[PDB]
Amino acid sequence: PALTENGGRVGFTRIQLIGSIKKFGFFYEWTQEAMDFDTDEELDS
Amino acid sequence: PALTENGGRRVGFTRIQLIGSIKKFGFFYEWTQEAMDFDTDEELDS
Repeated sequence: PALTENGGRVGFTRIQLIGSIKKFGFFYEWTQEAMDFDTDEELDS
Repeated sequence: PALTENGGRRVGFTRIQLIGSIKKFGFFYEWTQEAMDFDTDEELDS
């Protein structure tokens, strides 16, 4: 920018960042008989 | 019955109806005056 003896007649910008959230999971089943007649006690643990 | 270790699926119950009835019954008899006055017995009415 070279300004002369006289004056007389830049920019700025911003950017946008986008994120997302997702869902996850899992689950399992068991029966009483499986726990009841099983050799190991802390199988639940 | 046979409950497998899975389970999931039964019995029912019923009742029956009894009906009676009321039936009318009766009879009657008649007599004349002369029957009472001119009878050999005087206690026929009784």
